[PDB]
Amino acid sequence: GIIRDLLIWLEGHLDQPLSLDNVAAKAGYSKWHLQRMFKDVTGHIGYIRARRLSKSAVALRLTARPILDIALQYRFDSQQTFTRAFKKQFAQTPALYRRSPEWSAFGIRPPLRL
DNA sequence: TGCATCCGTGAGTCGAGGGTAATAAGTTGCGAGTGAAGGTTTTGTTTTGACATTCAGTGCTGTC
Repeated sequence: GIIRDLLIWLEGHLDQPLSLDNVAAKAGYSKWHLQRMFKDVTGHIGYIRARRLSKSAVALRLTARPILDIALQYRFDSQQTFTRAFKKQFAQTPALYRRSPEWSAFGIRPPLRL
């Protein structure tokens, strides 16, 4: 029942509030108990990383800002830490992703509309 | 003691519109130097064996 409210706030707050699990522990419950409370609902929450990589991927293709704002806008640690997450997930360079004139759904994790 | 032959000064602030013209040899080599161009070079930038580490994904256990 209760932690429905985490789902689309996370659609809205992968932004300027740097939310970690202890910042996600501000949703009422503990660090370890929110995990399995999210697990049997969804199957897959720390999804957040995907939204961070999905949520950064609105900035590559659909806004004209270059790459250095992107690795620090949507709450990743660094430009290699971004591309470490990028290459584990999308298996590309984002300089080889946005510059390419074609773009399809290989690595971009969907948001949970459960 | 003149005789002239040159030297060197004539106030002070603003406004004023814009400005130059005479004349003239060619032909010939050859050297030093502005470009375009050979893209390769020194320096900006991309991923993988892995481990101390933070951490999130597994179930567990414990309480009120």
